[PDB]
Amino acid sequence: ISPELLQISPEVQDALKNKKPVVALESTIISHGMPFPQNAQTAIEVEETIRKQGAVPATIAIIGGVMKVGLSKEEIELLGREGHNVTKVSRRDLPFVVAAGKNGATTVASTMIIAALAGIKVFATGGIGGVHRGAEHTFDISADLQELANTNVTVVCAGAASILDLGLTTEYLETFGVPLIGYQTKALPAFFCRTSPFDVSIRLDSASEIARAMVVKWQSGLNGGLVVANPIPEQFAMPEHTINAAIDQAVAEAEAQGVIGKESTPFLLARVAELTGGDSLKSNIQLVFNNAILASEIAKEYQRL
Amino acid sequence: ISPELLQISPEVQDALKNKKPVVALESTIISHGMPFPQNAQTAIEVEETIRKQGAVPATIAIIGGVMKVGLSKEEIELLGREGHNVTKVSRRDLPFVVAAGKNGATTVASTMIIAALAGIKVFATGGIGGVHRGAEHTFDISADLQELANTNVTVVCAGAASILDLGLTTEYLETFGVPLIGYQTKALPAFFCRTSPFDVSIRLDSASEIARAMVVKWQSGLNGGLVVANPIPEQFAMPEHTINAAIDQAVAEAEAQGVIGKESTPFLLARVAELTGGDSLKSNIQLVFNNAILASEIAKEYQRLA
Amino acid sequence: KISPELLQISPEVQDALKNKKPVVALESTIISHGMPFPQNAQTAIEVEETIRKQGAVPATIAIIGGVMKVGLSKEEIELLGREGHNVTKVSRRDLPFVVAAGKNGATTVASTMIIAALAGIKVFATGGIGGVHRGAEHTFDISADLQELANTNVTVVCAGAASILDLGLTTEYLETFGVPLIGYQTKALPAFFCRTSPFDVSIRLDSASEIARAMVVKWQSGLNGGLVVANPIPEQFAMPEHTINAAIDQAVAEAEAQGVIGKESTPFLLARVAELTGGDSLKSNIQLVFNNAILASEIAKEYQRL
Ligand SMILES: O=c1[nH]cc([C@@H]2O[C@H](COP(=O)(O)O)[C@@H](O)[C@H]2O)c(=O)[nH]1
Ligand SMILES: O=c1[nH]cc([C@@H]2O[C@H](COP(=O)(O)O)[C@@H](O)[C@H]2O)c(=O)[nH]1
Ligand SMILES: O=c1[nH]cc([C@@H]2O[C@H](COP(=O)(O)O)[C@@H](O)[C@H]2O)c(=O)[nH]1
Ligand SMILES: [Mn+2]
Ligand SMILES: [Mn+2]
Ligand SMILES: [Mn+2]
Repeated sequence: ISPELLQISPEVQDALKNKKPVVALESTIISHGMPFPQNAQTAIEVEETIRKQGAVPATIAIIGGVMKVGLSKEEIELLGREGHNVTKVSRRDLPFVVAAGKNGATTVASTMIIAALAGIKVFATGGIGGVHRGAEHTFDISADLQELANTNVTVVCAGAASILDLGLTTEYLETFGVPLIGYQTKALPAFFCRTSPFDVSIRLDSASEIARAMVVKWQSGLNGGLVVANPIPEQFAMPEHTINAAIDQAVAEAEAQGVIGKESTPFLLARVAELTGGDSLKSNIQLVFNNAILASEIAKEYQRL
Repeated sequence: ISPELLQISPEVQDALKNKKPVVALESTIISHGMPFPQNAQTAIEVEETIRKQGAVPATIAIIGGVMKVGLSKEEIELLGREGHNVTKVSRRDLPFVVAAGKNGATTVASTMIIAALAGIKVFATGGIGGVHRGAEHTFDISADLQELANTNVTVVCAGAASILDLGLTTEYLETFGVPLIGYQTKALPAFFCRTSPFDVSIRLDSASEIARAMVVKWQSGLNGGLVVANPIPEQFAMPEHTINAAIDQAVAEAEAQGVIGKESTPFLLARVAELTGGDSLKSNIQLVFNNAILASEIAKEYQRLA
Repeated sequence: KISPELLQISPEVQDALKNKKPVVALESTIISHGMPFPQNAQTAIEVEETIRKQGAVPATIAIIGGVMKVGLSKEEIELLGREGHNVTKVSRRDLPFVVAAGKNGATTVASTMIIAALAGIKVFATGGIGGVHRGAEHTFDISADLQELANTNVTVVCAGAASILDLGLTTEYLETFGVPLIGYQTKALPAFFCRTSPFDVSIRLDSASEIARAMVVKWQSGLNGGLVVANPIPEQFAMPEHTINAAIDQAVAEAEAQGVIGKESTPFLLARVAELTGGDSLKSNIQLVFNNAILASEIAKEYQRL
């Protein structure tokens, strides 16, 4: 509530009061999900994509201890340039970055929280956190899934990469009552891959259906979010053997180097990019754009209802 | 909630207005838990069982996109005849069946949600969903358990069959703060069987004690449901070895055949029925009636206090 | 507005809350099931006095004759101590039944957090929290304490937990559920008898003041749930690493061999470790409790200030 705690930029506030569609964006993908310059370049361009769809982007982050909804170009570039030097902020991290007046890059979890505080129901990203490979033994399970269990926001992603255990993730989502919606797909998108061995909970072929389902869900009091898994355009999909070989190697190296906890995902994405000579990153960028277009349509349709 | 979203039948409305005890019933048991004709026959008979006990049944389902509390005989017959062609609806499914104007059969989870929307505190079923065998590696855990964790409804069941991992299920219920009440039993009733190797969290010998505990729990702000595990009547209990052999075989076949997700429980129950020559189904019917009788008493004692 | 039949706050605690004086909650399972008599009672009363010396008001919580009591008389503390295992161990799933049945009960970290929250007390000192058990990846044995920390707004000051638990899995679980794990002046998670474990808290904070500010921001931002503050035992009282880990490993092996499960696990393990260390582990436990009460008092002061 307090302006000391939370600030929405004039553009976003205008859109909100005047009821234009707003699409939220996270910052961990910037600071920890991609290298500089590509991170900031992509963040700025995803905002522009949203605007060209006739919606209003709101990139969320913690700036100087303030939860910020909508960011300046300079702030986005700050997060990008600072990179790993900025705190990665999940639900358990959030109060401390705010209290200490520091900068932080918000994960899907923290971005969902802040968007919900701002009354934004639609959030685009590249991929969600989830159940990690070996989590049956390690218990390494993203707080993103608990946020999806509880917070009312639709998250548009490409599913997630096979760095995660996608099967266990689909089971987990069912247990916690979270819809996993395939956009024009029955198969659950694998991020770099358009398909995977696993299926979504329901296939929906239009943004309008998704928006209507959101309305029914929250009107009926079923709190929690919705995952929309949107397959990467075929043109930008990684070759399967290449990408799965790269992922399997990165996971092995992560194990050997003792990479654990919040350091896992940043480490893995960076290493896969390295092993594919940048191709995986270019794919990530395209899937982010695609997700922002779909998210724009969902937000439009939702505002209309 | 909009009339379009949620409709409570006049009988149930009057019952709630007039402070008469009401017992919710689910619909997944009808469409996916039992074959036709037995499915609709049982659903109608369980309603009558509740009325004979002096309570008012409310069967819950989604009909033409509307969440319905209390159903016509024709709607129940529909759910029974259509069977698997009706969508099985858990928490993650509910919004879409409603939005798309379709019919759906609600699981313990969805039925709890809807019952709670209507102010109904007592729900009779056959067996609850739970932790599946192998869940330590598959993560297959019923959304029913999360609903029990969070939604204010007492669910009367026979425990659950050993198609599930009952040990893991008892641990899960404890972690999530959910009472597992044995009605006149310390051993946890294993559906077809009156006992199992596992324990309920507390034994209570009267519906009155159960109702008192419900009132205290919710007046203390401890949100979430309660499981009442009620052993199948002695006449209908199945001999351990035959039934467990059938269950173990059905589980092994489901694993070999790659049966997963929401298809698992229906597959397992149908197969155990096939392997037992229909006996397991006859027992399932009887434990459902028994649960409706007890649930009727719990509802009566609960309404007495509230 | 909870009924006085269910919940009673002692006049001293009521006055403290009304006068904005810092209050520090204390649990009772540690008394009945966590320590032997007389040591359990003596420690409970002494820790109250510690808190008084630090300028705060202690509130020990328990269920007495069916009433959730916030603040306890010396006699009630002595009763719980003397009765020991005859007093019911009360977690979230137990709570409604001991209250409804008018019985005595000793409240775990989970129940104590619940009642503290009902009273509006934000700071709770204890010895160690429940958590993920060794083998929980197979057994699913995970303390309801962790779900209470996920959801209920109370800071719990502890020594971490002993290696009877799986501390690694516990740190993962806390992350998934959004619960801050604060090391007090330490990055490494304290292991109860041990100052340091081969694990890292989520954040190190060096002062009560920082902790209180974080509490304020967390709850004003609407992130409901608790915070764990893991405070290393003073060096003077720490147990020798090899001796204590040998004792713990033996106790765990014996518990598994004897089929000790569920709510009986932790009390059995702590008792056995105390036996195997000839009482030294208990003396350590007592000292870490006192240390935690001191830090908790400072956090309570700073919180009330803010
Ligand atoms: O392909 C990606 N997946 C996930 C992330 C980020 O990592 C977070 C998950 O991290 P963890 O589960 O450690 O909290 C996501 O919410 C998102 O911010 C990312 O940058 N790129
Ligand atoms: O003996 C039975 N157990 C469970 C069911 C149904 O199956 C649901 C659990 O399915 P799932 O875990 O797949 O959501 C229960 O809530 C109930 O509706 C049933 O029909 N028969
Ligand atoms: O060193 C200890 N750890 C934990 C306990 C008690 O055990 C409870 C956890 O037991 P369970 O997980 O079985 O609910 C804690 O909340 C606390 O009351 C204790 O006495 N001593
Ligand atoms: Mn993780
Ligand atoms: Mn399942
Ligand atoms: Mn346990």
